[PDB]
Amino acid sequence: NKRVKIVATLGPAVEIRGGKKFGEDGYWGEKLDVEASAKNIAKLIEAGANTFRFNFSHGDHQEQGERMATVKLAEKIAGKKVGFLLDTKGPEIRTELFEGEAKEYSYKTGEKIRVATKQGIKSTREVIALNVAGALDIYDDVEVGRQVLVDDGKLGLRVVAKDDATREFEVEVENDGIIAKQKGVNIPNTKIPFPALAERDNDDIRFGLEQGINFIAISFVRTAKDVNEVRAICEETGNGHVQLFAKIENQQGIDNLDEIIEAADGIMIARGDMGIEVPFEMVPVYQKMIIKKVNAAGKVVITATNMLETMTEKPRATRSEVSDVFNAVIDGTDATMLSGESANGKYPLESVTTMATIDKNAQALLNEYGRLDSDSFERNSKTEVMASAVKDATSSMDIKLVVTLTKTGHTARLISKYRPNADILALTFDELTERGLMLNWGVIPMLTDAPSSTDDMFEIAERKAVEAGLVESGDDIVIVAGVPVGEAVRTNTMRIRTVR
Amino acid sequence: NKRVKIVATLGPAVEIRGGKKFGEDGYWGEKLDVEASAKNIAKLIEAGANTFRFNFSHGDHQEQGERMATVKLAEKIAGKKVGFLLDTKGPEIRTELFEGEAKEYSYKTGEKIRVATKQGIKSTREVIALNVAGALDIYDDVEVGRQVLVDDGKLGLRVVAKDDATREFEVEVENDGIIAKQKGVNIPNTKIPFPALAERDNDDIRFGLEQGINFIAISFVRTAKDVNEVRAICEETGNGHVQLFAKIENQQGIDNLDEIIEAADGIMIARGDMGIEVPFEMVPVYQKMIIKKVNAAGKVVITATNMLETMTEKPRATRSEVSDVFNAVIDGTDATMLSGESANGKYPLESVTTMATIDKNAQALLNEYGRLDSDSFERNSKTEVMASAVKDATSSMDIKLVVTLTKTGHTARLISKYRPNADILALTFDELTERGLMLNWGVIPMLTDAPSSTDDMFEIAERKAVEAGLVESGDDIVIVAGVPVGEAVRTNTMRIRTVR
Amino acid sequence: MNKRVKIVATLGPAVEIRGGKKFGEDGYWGEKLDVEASAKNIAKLIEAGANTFRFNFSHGDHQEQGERMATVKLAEKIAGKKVGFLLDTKGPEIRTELFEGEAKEYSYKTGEKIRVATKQGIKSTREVIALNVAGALDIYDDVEVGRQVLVDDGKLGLRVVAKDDATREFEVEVENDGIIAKQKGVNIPNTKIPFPALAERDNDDIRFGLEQGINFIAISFVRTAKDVNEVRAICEETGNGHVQLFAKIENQQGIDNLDEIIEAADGIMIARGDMGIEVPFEMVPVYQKMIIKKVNAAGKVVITATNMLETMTEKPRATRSEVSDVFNAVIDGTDATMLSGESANGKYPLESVTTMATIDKNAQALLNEYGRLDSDSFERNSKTEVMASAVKDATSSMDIKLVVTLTKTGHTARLISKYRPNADILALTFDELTERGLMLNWGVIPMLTDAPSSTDDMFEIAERKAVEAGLVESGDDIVIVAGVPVGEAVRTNTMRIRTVR
Amino acid sequence: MNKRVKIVATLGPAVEIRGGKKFGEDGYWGEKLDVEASAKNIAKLIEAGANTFRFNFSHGDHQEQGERMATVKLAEKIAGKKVGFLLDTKGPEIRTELFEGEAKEYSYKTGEKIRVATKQGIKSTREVIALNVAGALDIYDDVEVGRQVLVDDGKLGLRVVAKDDATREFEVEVENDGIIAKQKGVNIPNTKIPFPALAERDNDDIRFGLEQGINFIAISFVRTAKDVNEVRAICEETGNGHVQLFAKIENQQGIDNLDEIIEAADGIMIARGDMGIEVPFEMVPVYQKMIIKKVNAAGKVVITATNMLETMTEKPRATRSEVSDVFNAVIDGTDATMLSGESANGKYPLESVTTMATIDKNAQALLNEYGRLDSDSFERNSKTEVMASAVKDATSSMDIKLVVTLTKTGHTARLISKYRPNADILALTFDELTERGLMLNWGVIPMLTDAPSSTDDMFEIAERKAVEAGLVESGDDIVIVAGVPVGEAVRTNTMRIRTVR
Ligand SMILES: O=P(O)(O)OC[C@H]1O[C@](O)(COP(=O)(O)O)[C@@H](O)[C@@H]1O
Ligand SMILES: O=C([O-])C(=O)[O-]
Ligand SMILES: O=C([O-])C(=O)[O-]
Ligand SMILES: O=C([O-])C(=O)[O-]
Ligand SMILES: O=C([O-])C(=O)[O-]
Ligand SMILES: [Mg+2]
Ligand SMILES: [Mg+2]
Repeated sequence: NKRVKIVATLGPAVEIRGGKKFGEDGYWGEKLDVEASAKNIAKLIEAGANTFRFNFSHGDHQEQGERMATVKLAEKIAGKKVGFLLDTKGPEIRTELFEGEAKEYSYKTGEKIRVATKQGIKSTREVIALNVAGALDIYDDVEVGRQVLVDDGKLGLRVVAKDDATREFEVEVENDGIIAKQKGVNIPNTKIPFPALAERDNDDIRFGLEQGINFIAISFVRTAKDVNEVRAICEETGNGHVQLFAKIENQQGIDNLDEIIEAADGIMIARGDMGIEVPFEMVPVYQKMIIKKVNAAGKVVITATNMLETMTEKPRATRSEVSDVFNAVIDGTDATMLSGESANGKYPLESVTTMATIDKNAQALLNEYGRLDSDSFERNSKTEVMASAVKDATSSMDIKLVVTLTKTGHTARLISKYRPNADILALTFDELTERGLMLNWGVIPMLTDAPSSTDDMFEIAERKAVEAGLVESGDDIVIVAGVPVGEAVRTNTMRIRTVR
Repeated sequence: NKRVKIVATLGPAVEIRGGKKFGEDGYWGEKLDVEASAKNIAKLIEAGANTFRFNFSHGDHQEQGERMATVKLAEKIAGKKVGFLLDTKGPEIRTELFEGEAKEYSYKTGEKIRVATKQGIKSTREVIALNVAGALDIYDDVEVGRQVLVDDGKLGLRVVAKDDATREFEVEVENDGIIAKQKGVNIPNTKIPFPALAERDNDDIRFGLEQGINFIAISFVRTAKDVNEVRAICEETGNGHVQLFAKIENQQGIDNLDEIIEAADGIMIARGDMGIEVPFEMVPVYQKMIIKKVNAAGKVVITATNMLETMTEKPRATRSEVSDVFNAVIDGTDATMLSGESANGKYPLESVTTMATIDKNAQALLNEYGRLDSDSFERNSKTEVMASAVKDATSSMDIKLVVTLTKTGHTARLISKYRPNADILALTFDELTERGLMLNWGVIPMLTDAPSSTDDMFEIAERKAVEAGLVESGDDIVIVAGVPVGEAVRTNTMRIRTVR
Repeated sequence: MNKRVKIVATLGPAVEIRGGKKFGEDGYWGEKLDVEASAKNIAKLIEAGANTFRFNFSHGDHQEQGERMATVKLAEKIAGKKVGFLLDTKGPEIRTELFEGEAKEYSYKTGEKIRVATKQGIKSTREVIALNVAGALDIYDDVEVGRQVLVDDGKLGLRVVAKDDATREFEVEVENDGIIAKQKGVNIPNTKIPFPALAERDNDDIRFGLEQGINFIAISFVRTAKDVNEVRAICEETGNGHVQLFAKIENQQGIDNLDEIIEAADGIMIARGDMGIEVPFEMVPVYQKMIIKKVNAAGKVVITATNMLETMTEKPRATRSEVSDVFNAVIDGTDATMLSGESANGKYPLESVTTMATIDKNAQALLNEYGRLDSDSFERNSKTEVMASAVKDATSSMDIKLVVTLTKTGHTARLISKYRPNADILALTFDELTERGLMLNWGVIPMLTDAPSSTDDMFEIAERKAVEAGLVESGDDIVIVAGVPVGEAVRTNTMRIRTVR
Repeated sequence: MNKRVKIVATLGPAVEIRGGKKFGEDGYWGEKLDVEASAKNIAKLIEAGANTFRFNFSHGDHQEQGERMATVKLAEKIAGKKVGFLLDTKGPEIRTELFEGEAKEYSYKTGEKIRVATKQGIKSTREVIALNVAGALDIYDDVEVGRQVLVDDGKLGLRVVAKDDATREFEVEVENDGIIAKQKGVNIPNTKIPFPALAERDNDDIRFGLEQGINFIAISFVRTAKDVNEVRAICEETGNGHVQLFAKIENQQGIDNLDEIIEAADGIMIARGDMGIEVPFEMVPVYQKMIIKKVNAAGKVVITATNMLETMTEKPRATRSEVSDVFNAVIDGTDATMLSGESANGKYPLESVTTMATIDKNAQALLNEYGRLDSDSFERNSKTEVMASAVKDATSSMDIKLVVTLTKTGHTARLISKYRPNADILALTFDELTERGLMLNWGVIPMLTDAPSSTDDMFEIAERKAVEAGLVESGDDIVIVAGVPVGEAVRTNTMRIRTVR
């Protein structure tokens, strides 16, 4: 069973529209064929995607809502639930549209063209327009000799001058390639004072909150305030169950990492922007340190971006991509992510299968090479003392499965944190807790009836483990619970049981 | 609470006879005053003696039986039970009696006198007679240039010749001192073929077995056969509950240590004879190795002899004696022993108090200096997996007490083996199991009613812990049990509970 | 900060100026090689931290290889820095043939139906791809219907759907969009092609490279120790016993025989391209970490190769997965990282070396916190190795700027580099072959000096050479090792802790 | 097998022949000292492995101490082996006075009622025990009814049951059977007697010992660093700056001030006799293990003292608890073990040294499995210490028979001994004071050689001296350290691994 969780970004790549697969003739012209689209998504779920990411940097509310509805059907086709993660636009910058029939342009090194700060206009081959977050004027934030990078740094522009008359940057193209709509723009070493939380994000979140989501990934978290602002909307709408993963993708994020970890439910290591906003060679340092610190706090860490990039276009990943996924698992990540690979490319299913195969192989080598060390943790509560004793039992003998009966998931989270040498079946009593545990390392969430004071929870643990196919006659399992139901304050009991 | 157990050898020193304390006028003339004697022994028990040793090398069956009866009353005065250990005479050699009014003689270096092998005779100042085990003739086992040592090596005799006409050794006294009745005699490097089990021992054991004992310490164990021979008598008389501690006190013992450990319930490190029979400087090597190997086998190790020797005559031990007791605890001994100190000297109570004080102080330093390492053990059974998880819980947080509900003591023994940072209250259901656990490190045995299938054993654990004074409101305890009673095959459950 | 992790850069047309024309400008191939301008490009890769150039004999002919090696010799004079020369053999491999009309390549679409010829000694057309099989073997009876023929490190899959006995051709379906170029690696998993012990082509390539002057041979598709021994025999026979053999592990037989291969070789190149097609792709990170640990424990060189900065063939910045792979290869314990297409065939060869150098330099500073190699586990099996252990201890006890070894053959420098001290290793040696021969050992800065006389102060020399190299300044503490005295010492026998004046 | 753990033996009458009479034969005291025959006895204790003799100034007068030191100087010439000379001061202590009629002692029974005088300058009778109080202090107002007066390391307890203001005498009850002898330690726990900073008696004893020629002073009852500094000032003032100070820790103030005492001293003597009465007896093993670890971490000497083989005062074999205590002191990390009554006052002084030597030699072979000291934890705070660490590493990497240090002051030998290498340390030094001054450092075999000239081969000398000492034979590997070259080197800067010819 795959212990490392997969976040798969959804998009047009899986969506059959009017009988036409993605990238064909008048595709964006046809309307979405829900049942067929849903069968594709079901196939991602069966292949090991544990959560779908809906990126609010691409698509009106209508595209998102319909995609979100397609997954709901997909869960019913697959007969398996997934988490629903919403990724915010956040304080970012993109490339608007081009005048005439143009979608892009060919540029050459030493070529001198223009970038506009004038918000809400159009792009010309000699005048690229910047769509900024909340239409801010960045003209007085950017100095000559700064770099404007387009399509995740795929194309660089050197600010060689500034025209006060038009509020335009004069830029010399540094290398050859593509300029595109809603295509990221980084201007590193730039103190643009974006809001603690833009309105468009406020709006996107409430929309997502009303559709039903489990997780919010908050782009460009700079300070705890950015997390707390989103917490506020979550508690206010009565969605206090929603978990916030701070996306660390700049120096301010890294500088305030400790305070961001405390306010958040987890960290998405957003290496795309991080490797432009900070020295690319420091990203692997920050990755390892962030995984260690988030695991130490009992929270969720997702490693993101370029993990199987090549499988956008090809059926097999490069040796560096297989290495990167493998090493994320060894570093101790709870989850690995696909973006364009699953959302936008020709092999989304294959991307998920491939990531699953790598993650499953790497998990077999965590004993030998794993970087996380649970022996170093302070056990700060009686539930955590029990998670430690569970890890000990799984080290002392061959344990097929750990079962926790968990009201809110707290026990499953502390067991996960300790990385036992076993899968963790988390028996919970509502769908929100079940979906909320789907990014925790090793945790297999399962809905069951809330136990009565006359029920045998150890018999329920065994029978639900047998039903789910996770154990058979003669297997040894560790079950934890709060006994007796409705007298116990917390998980207080551990039972070693041989399956009948 | 004292975790290191004390074996106190009983003898005349505590026994008021006819109103006369030990060593006074016509003392051995008066007859034993049981109730007063029993009040003295009760005082040893309250001071921390956990088991009384009855040494069958001194005293007819009548002396032993009456002493054993005095302890039974002592337990009732003290309101605390102790174990009853019988120490066999074994394949040894002693010094008979002297012709005329003599009890001893003064000798000088270079002096040439005689030793007799002729069994069952009398001693003269020029002719010391050897009382041998089962009256064997050792004349053809001992070569010229061998050493005959008397009173635990306190006095040495060099065999300078052999007189065939009388079967006597001609010996030159090596140093000045005491020759005495039933006073040990070692002849190291001597292959005397004593029986696998002498008749006198066979008889002593059956006598002890009929009085009611928990433990047999078998002097001069050479091979597993010596243990198995005693096992046979124990099973045959329906006393299969009795535990056998092999006394390792010669090279053959050390050579077959692994096979002796397997057949035995434990090892008494009998340093008195061991330090004459093997190089004295090797005894501390063998002590540490034997403690490690016996702990690894889940069995009991007692360290014996000269531990507080000086307190035979003085109210305060030497700095080397305090060091020796302290270091036995750090090495990982389950128990420390007094012989002459409690049996024969002027300060038996003070000897017990002193050993208790040292043992209690040393226990506080086992985390820092302790030699035993439970992390290195293979967990070879599900009860042992649980003993490991208990040790983990006691390492992760402050645990006042571990409670085991144990039918035969097996769970208490495996918890003890792991040396948790807590006292171990062992709730058992018969006196034989209760007394049988009294030499296991950290174990506080307590008799209670066998639980019914409708009882709450976690409530019974808490209430018996509160009754015994070991815990109060707010303390955290770890309780293990086989649940449910009469369905569980073994200890299968661990509960962390805060006392009400 | 000196870069301790070594870089192998593959050379090809990408650095080469032809008639004033840069790589992939029109008529480029029309023009003659501008040697001086090409040597000037190559000098920049030496300055950016390429320690050894790779000459892949799977591509081009003797004339192109020989001219390229001569251009590098000029580049060393322009840079004032020497580099190693590494020859990469074809091995028991399959490559695509040249095409008729010297077309370089063709694009194919999923579902396209084409043929693969088995007849040796012919050229490909777009519709009939011909194979150069090592030993000129006929593979027709070795490949069944249903086998996959993969082209260029598995970039393009071809499914065998039928066999024509008349022409001994395979009828194949293109499984994915991509390119068949000339001289591209061809894999056919789960076949047993009886390749010869040593191909005649390999015998000739190695002998031609030995003639030009090389320091290293990377032997492709090492299956057993006999593949290493066959090349060793040629190096010894031609009086090139100083040439080091790196076995390329890139199939299951190589993995199966790793122990005897490491014993017979001077090092291992982890050839991940072929390895990740010949074995399960997800096993390659397991084999990588394990090979680095075993080769370092044997006191030998390990090179991690292929796809390390792949995206930089076309773009000026690498992907996050690529920077991760380079950084993790350093943490794993690699002596060296390698560039293939990035430096041979790409738009950014200089920037590829500069980027790798930057990642390698950053990763070395985290070896204390994260490094996998554990020198405390090693048996010190000789007195030089005991001294290597003591040097490591001295660099752990205090801030040592530099270790200096006066080394005749490089043995002391290899044993110090094995222990991965927390310092640069200045290897003072007395001949250029030993000097170039150390350029892929972790942390080693090889430098030529005069063999010291029995009346020289080797400790004074060590300090002066270090100061002249700009490695140390007054107040720096250095550790120096030497066999003292010269002419009496059997080995490195002396360690001196010295403060620079 | 060389004994690495050092032995201090206290000398007294037990080795001394008087008019052909051995110790405790009649009229023994009647006769004059047979110097040659006494020196011959003492030579046997040197041969059995006593590295330093202790001269306890609490017992006897200057004349007896001076004669005894002269007898030892003769013993060294007879044995052909040098030993250290250690003076033990009285300190701020109480001792029983001499008795009238020069009776040596009296026996008392539990319940016997006697008196203790506070008036200074008088002799004891059996019924009125007089005290020699350091500083000739009047202690009458310092001791309340209910205090315990303990005699001879707590062997005999006296309960104070009343006070007679007329005579300023204590009325006391004997609590247990035993002996009050002349010049015996007296403890009175939970009193605060204002002893002087340095007693005039101590000033005179130290100055008399410095005149005879000593290497070490063990300062009794060190309370603070000022007690060490007061003695240091006298050693420096008299031109005896080479004399080493071992602070005796034997009360709670000493334990409280341990850090500043270790800083000020050259070493610690763990004086367990007084310590185990002035603090809870059951704390002494805790303080012992902790003092050994702190003194070894400071690069200094620790001596474990008192009751180590107590039973061998009267008997030829020690108890099992006594052999355990010696063995465990070695495992704890002690540089040295000590004999008091066993060697000074007993029937078996030679056998006591032989027995300790045997236990010490056996225990050193188990330091690898059980040793408490951990040199991996230490900061290497100087370049000599870095070299000491590297020597240890070399003795862990391979079988080293011997470490040889050419040491002017012994500093390199102390730093090597601190790291407890798995080898004997041959310290080649150029003066007898340095030589005797190293005789209590763990593992150090001090040996006098000629200061080497700037043209000598110090590595050839090291090997020859080692071979002449019979420590090594051809084929043995040795590690040698030196400051090279002589006259230029600021410190030990060179390590050589060398195979004996
Ligand atoms: O778990 P293990 O070591 O196999 O032991 C199982 C045995 O121990 C017992 O559980 C006894 O344990 P207790 O005496 O502590 O109750 C037996 O019933 C059982 O057969
Ligand atoms: O935002 C992201 O997902 C990134 O930059 O990786
Ligand atoms: O037999 C004993 O008890 C001994 O020798 O210690
Ligand atoms: O040959 C190579 O370098 C490979 O396959 O990676
Ligand atoms: O003074 C001493 O040596 C002691 O008290 O142990
Ligand atoms: Mg290859
Ligand atoms: Mg003292």
